[PDB]
Amino acid sequence: MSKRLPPLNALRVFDAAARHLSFTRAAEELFVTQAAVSHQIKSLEDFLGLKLFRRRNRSLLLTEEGQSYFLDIKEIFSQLTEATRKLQARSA
DNA sequence: GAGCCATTATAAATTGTCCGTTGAGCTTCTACCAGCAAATACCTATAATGGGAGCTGTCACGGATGCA
Repeated sequence: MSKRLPPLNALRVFDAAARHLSFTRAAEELFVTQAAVSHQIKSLEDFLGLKLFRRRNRSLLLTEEGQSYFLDIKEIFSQLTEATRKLQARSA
């Protein structure tokens, strides 16, 4: 069974969506456009089947459907960036 | 009312493709001395001096053939 992992892009914008509280401001930190955020939520939804946020006026709140899947994203990028540091540091 | 999340299109990116090289290691093909097996030559000095070798066991016409 081929292990269909989540896309390499939807995960990082998902962490900055909660911190920045705004989707437009979530794109300036990742030097991308705001339209790229909505492109990747659907592809990752194929595995989840749960909606990631609940709409609020001029605000972004947390829903339990996507909340379970927040807790298994923020540690992936932490260690891989650490991983980049280790080879780079030992190379020097 | 204006900000911000679903839609639509495209090409830049992006990752898995067709083509080649190569040191090395494994599987053939060849040959050639060793060496033993095999093959081939040569010599033997008491004396020895003419077989048939089993016939063939018989039909029996014709047409020549060669003599006398």
